[PDB]
Amino acid sequence: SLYKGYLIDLDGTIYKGKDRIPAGETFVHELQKRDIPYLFVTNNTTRTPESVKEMLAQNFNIDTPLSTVYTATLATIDYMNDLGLEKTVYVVGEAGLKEAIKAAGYVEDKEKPAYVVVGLDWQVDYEKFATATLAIQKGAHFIGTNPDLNIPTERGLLPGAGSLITLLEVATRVKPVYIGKPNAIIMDKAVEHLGLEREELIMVGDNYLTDIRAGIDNGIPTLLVTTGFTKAEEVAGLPIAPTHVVSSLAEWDFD
Ligand SMILES: [Mg+2]
Repeated sequence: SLYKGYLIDLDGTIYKGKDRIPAGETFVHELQKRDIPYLFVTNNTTRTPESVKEMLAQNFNIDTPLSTVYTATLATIDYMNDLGLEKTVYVVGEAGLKEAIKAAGYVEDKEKPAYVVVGLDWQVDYEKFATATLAIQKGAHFIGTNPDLNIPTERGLLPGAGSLITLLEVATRVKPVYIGKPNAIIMDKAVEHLGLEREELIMVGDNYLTDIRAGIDNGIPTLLVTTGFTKAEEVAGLPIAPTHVVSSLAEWDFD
């Protein structure tokens, strides 16, 4: 076990949509049995950290602490607090995202906010986009929670946060600061959470462009499970290959 810590993706890796992935569950159990420090890191902001925990326990037999569920939302609020601009903001996204933003020191300002935070909003519409545009044009710090252009639902690959964010980008001509995988911002705060050296850490995911590249671009060993986005047929043909590749997490052990 050259790896002391584990950064784990959720959708497509530990489970698939509303479906189970028994192996992924067993994998988490081993990590728990074996006393190994792990951290779940997801880009999805439409579900709060505590809501994840709930889902995991009631749907995928995983009983995990709250501190082990790192969402792109946490990394975004951390970032905002780090930058320290005045605490005014305009948000496009789901209630959870907004609830936390204001739960921190940020009050909503529709005209001249210091920050404009954009995440996936299942009910985004024109008015919200126009409000966001004007705010960003007037100089607000444009933040995109996660780059994902698509989000898999039990309905297909619908528009993800990235697409909504891109619309505001080409409408304000202002490039946003992406928080989620595979950006350094969330990964730094994640490596910091486990407080372990990237050398002895490994990121596990099903998506090359987000999970895998999250390690490559940030110097962190990677494990790719072709149970989700990146299909096995394409494992050979990727830019920088993943440290380890596997068709199922049941092919991983001690050393
Ligand atoms: Mg995924």
